[PDB]
Amino acid sequence: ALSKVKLNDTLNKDQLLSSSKYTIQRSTGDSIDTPNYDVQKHINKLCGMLLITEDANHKFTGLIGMLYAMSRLGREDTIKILRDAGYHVKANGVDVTTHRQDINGKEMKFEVLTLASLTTEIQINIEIESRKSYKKMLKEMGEVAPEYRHDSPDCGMIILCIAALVITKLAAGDRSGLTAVIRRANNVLKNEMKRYKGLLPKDIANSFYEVFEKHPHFIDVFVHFGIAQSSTRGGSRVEGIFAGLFMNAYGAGQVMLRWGVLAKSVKNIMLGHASVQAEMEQVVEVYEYAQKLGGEAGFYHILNNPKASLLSLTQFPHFSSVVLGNAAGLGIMGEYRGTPRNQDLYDAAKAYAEQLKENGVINYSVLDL
Amino acid sequence: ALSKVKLNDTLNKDQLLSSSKYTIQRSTGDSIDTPNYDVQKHINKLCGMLLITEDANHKFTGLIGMLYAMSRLGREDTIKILRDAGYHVKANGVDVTTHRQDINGKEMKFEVLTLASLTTEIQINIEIESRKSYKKMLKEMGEVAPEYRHDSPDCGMIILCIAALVITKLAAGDRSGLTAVIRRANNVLKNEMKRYKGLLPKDIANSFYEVFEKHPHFIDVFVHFGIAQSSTRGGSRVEGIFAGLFMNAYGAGQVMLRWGVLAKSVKNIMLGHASVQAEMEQVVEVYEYAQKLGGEAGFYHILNNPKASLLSLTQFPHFSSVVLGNAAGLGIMGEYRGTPRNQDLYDAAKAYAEQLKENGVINYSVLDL
Amino acid sequence: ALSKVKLNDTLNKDQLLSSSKYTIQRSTGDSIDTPNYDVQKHINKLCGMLLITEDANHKFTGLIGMLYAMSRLGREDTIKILRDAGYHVKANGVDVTTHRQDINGKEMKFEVLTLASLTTEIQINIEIESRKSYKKMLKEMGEVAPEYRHDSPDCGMIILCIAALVITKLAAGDRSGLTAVIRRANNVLKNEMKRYKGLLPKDIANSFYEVFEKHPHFIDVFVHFGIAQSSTRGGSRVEGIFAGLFMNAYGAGQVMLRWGVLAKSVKNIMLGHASVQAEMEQVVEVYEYAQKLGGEAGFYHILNNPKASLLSLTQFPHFSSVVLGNAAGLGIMGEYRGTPRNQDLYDAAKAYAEQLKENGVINYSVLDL
Amino acid sequence: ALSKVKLNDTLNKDQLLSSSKYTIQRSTGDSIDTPNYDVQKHINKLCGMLLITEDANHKFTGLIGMLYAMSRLGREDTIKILRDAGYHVKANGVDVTTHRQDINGKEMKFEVLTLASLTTEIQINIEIESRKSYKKMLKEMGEVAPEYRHDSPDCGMIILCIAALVITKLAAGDRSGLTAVIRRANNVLKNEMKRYKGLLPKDIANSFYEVFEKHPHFIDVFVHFGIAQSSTRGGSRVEGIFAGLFMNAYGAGQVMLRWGVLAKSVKNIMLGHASVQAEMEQVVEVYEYAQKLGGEAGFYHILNNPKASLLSLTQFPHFSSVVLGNAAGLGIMGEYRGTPRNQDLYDAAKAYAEQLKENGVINYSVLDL
RNA sequence: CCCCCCCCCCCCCCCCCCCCCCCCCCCCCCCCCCCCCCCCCCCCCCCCCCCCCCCCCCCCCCCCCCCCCC
RNA sequence: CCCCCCCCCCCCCCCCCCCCCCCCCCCCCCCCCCCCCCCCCCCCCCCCCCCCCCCCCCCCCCCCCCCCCC
Repeated sequence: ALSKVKLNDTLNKDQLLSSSKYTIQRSTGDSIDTPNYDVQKHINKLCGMLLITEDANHKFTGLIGMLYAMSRLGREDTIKILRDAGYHVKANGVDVTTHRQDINGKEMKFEVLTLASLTTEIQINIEIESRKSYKKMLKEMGEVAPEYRHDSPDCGMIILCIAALVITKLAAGDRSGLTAVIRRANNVLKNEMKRYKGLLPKDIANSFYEVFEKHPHFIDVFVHFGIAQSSTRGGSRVEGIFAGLFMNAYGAGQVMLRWGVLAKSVKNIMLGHASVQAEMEQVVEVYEYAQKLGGEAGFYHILNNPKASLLSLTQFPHFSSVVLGNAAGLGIMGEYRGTPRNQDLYDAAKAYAEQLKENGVINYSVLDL
Repeated sequence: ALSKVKLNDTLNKDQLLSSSKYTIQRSTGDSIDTPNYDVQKHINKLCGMLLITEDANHKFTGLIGMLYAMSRLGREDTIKILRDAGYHVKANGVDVTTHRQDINGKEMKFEVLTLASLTTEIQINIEIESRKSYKKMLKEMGEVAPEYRHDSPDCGMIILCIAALVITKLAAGDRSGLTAVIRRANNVLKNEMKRYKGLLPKDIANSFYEVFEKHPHFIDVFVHFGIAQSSTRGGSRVEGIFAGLFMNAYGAGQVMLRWGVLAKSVKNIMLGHASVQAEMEQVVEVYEYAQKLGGEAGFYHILNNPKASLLSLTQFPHFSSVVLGNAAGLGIMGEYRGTPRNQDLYDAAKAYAEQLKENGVINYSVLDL
Repeated sequence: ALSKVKLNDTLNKDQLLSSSKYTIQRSTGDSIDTPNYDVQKHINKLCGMLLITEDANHKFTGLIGMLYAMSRLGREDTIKILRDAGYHVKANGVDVTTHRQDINGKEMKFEVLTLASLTTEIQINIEIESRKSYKKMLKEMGEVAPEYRHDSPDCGMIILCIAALVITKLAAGDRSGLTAVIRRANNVLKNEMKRYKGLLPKDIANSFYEVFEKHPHFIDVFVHFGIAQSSTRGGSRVEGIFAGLFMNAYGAGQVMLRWGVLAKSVKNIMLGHASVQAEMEQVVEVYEYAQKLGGEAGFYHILNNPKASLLSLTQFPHFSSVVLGNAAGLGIMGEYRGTPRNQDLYDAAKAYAEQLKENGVINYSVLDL
Repeated sequence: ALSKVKLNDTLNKDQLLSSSKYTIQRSTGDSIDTPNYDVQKHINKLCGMLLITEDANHKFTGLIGMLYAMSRLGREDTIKILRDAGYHVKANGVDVTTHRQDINGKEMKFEVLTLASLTTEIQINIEIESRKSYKKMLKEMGEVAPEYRHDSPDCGMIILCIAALVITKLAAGDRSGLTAVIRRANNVLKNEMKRYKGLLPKDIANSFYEVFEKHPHFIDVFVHFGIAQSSTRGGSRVEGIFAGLFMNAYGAGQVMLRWGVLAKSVKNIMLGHASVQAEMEQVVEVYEYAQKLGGEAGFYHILNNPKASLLSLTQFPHFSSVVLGNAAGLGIMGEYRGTPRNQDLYDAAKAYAEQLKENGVINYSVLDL
């Protein structure tokens, strides 16, 4: 029977990758600092001092946000995440200590952290800039409120909201989503961009881009922190904003699956073409694979999971071209920089999707009605 | 088959969030006072003294109501709630002690509580104001009744009724439901607003708004206290009022689901439009998700649960516009400040819902009858 | 039942027009000459003399061709045709006689016809021109053949072939099909355009246009002559050419019916639009009417039959626009000067018909396959 | 319903042509000789004298064969045929008479016919040539047999066999089938081409071509004579040869119908193409029309019947191209000078028909087997 | 990003039952005859036949993926 | 009372055909036998029986219809 001349390549590749009986273990290189719940207050203080500092220097904001996320997770869970990701990690204990230095010819008390990645001078200078900006702004408006201070419990979570936007745009492969990050961080968080002098979305976004590029394990740590944070029973409104912006990253890098479901929903006719119907077997194969994967598959491209390539639909040029055409016809493709590889099917689907709005729907009374 | 080109994104996101294998643990900052059953009588006395004090100062009423709720729960359950919500809490023991001070040049006996959040001066001044207001009102009417006193066992529960109204309106994101809270606290509790001189709904509502804004864990504590209180076998009539006002908050922030069920019930025709039928698959997805969640989902938006965004229907502009139009046509939309994002479907549904009252119903004898 | 809210207007109009119990009888004005079988040879001689005359004057060729057709029909059938068409006719007997005149100072014998419409001078001058052209061409090539002479039995039928082309293009309402007539008379009849010096398609076509414009009863006579000629058991090859060119006129003025059948055959999707399906009832009404009429309906527009307007499809703007779009997309519309009255449906159908050639066909596996 | 958007143009045209209520009547011009059964022996004698005359002059053989056919039919049936064909005929009586002339200075008795088309000198000279050729051949071989004489009763029927071959090739429109006529008259009738000195196929074929070109009514007369001859109960072997060669002309000019039936029989796949299936409705229309016509339709193109154009299949370019391709692939198209108007379908069908011989047949186990 | 409206609940009437009535009552041990069963003939098998025998390595192309908005 | 609007229609391209091909061809009479058919016994019926039988007139009331608008 010709019906059994078939090969389930996607499922077989998945079974090969999921049934490996040997494991690799990478070496991060530089030692990882693992803060615990103890220093969460101090890291939040540092984030607040960065936020209240106008004309601020955000060169180290990405690392400080990563430290805050790791302190929220806790040392045990951070270590367990790093092992489960397949890393050899030098767990570095983080504890708070005092440092005494004379600036302006006056003895001064600073409370800093033992971070191998972040030197004492940097934290001291962050405090100095924050203090003098606070002095100037207190002079210019008289009395402060808990709104204008580093002691707010959500100062770190605003920085992590910026990180969540960066994560949403990470799947583009470079810093091309920086403009989108800035635009969305101006739409969202506009009250904060009033309230905090140093909340500069572009600088923080660039810092997080840099830290994610240099340390790929921080992407894994941040994704699992975002999943753990989104699994809480509740929280403040800033944590709700972070959860909403983080789940905006679900399915990033897999827009074609959603647009294919959309093209099925609007019932585009060019799904009835000969070549599309030729590829439909493996297309349904891919969709069933995505469903069997389920929730974990939504962050494959952000995490650079090796099995991300199994979810691709560009390996079916005709179906992909029809899907892109339908997306462009419905007016939702935007600046999507993926290009069709069957221009004719793309144009036909685009035209039909455009007439799907002036000419509402097409019946199929043809053929017996 | 084109029927298997589908993705269950809502369910996959829920499974991802519910199957997390790492947890975060937040730090509240300031220490939490955890009163036990021992001081419930004293906290109720404090609430009664606040209530019988005319021209009262309600700056601290929200914290005192929170303390009363936590004392009703007990220290064990309050601590367990705070852990289950994912908080690091400094459990502060609350016990009663005496303080002696000379006011009016006379030695005076006061019995106060060891609360870190509430200083002794504040409790002393509350007692002073209550005592002199009691003296003045006793002078002006001769003899008091158990109706006019702080020893009533429901004085704290009236304050918690005001808190329940504030909770009902918390999902609006700000203090825009203050007018509704005042109106409902005048409709309900009018006998009390006679009986208690200091029962000022606006001041207590503002105090509870402030305490819920500053301490997001108090929202969790109060919601679980309200659920535990509503699980009792019975109580007084004020506790019944509190239970009725608290379950008025169930489903807050999710009005569109109820209005969609309503639009299905009145059988609005614009549910048969092309785009609405395109979105119906994911709409049924969302409704099945809400049902699988069940009872716990009714307080997701009040608690700022991260999975609250999964219940949204505004991600389907056509269905949402039809639902808003049907609600506006039936005359129940009120001042709902959500706006349609398909004006045409909104207007069509509104018009049909309006003719659903003069022109009772429409048969579908068209097509074969 | 809403299914019986229907009116069969086309069929009712046809029954009203076909069941009239009173008749009109028009008056042609000028007397009609009715030649019989006797003078068929002489009229064919006259046509041959016109054909062999180079640089000829074809002012009277249309009338002579009409006389030849009427002589082929016979006087009885010509009279019966004129009565059945509803005309009052002065039947004029045509017989041959001799006329003697002196040209070049020499007595000369001419044999002419008693035609009221055609004077003796005209026939004499036709003979003179033919004779001297024959003399010149005999001088220039030495000896003639039966190919180069007026005695050929098909000289009149060539002129009637030109008349048949003019009839094919008569439905345009004016002399706009003259170029098409000339082009087709050059493609066909090229051997004759060699063989006959005076076979000028444009002059003969203009003469036939003039005679059909002045005498509308000659259109009826010629159409019924063409039907009678095409009902013969056989004939020469020129008669076969005439029959082929005459049946090319069948269905002239009713191209939209054929193009609608074509759009049904290529299964254009825009036949499934809402408005097209609204009009489909009356469209099927018109097609059933055309079929009930049958063969006689193919010459309604040429004859200016009053019931020609009942076969129109432009009374359904959406279906007509779809049909024109399908015709233009398939590349067969040419210079058809009818214009769509629904531009959107026209463009949509044109686009789909164009993709019907690169993208062969579209299956309807959508909806359950 | 879209299924009733249809027009039966072929059948409607046939009904229009078959239901004409007026008739034309052509004039042959020159008078028709109508021999009766009386002079059949003399006309057969003339044909035999032409046949036994070596190096003969066949300028008049076509007319003599026509006279023999008309004498076999009889005067009554010849006249009735000419009327039924729609001709005005001057019936000329043919009778035998004697003419006396002195050749070689000697009185000589000749018995000739009163034929207006054939002068006495021609018959006399035919007899002279036959007599002297007979004398020379009798001298050269001594004694004659009934094989070598003009008195054989089939001498006229051999000439009519040559006429039958010419009729088979008449549908080509010119004298392009002359080579085929000569080849078939050499294959058949080779014993006669031994036996008769003047049986020159090319000269007789040219004479019959000429007479059929000049007198189109002789084609009708000969076709009906051949039908009447083929309706006899029996005859000689030469009459059987004539019947076989005459029914070889049945269906001449309609090869595409037979080749389409053939392409259906060999089950060519390109009959499943989209455009072919578009045209299949009108193709089946044409085939049903041909079957309804039946036997009379086999001589439409030979007789130049006006309804011959209704049997054409070239009005369906795709089906015609597939049919020509299948014919060329099977190796039976020969020098058929009709050309495809869809080269692609022609080539595809030709290729499949070629692989129909090395690769016997193709099953359709594809799709469920 | 999400969200945004309105809304305490309840309210009536109401005991139920009520009579009459013990049940049973007759007749009737069961069985009973005749009959042992079996009975013949018959070892089974018997031939022919080892099996195998050809041809044949397989492979060979192209291809990172992603990119929108929220 | 009813009615009340708008609206001529048409418009393109296109003669058709074209090849090959006589048919047939062998063998063959059929039949063949046997056979008359029938054959017996037998009349049928047979009794009893007239049928019917009573009671019974039927009916009984009320009630014109209609009414608007168009």
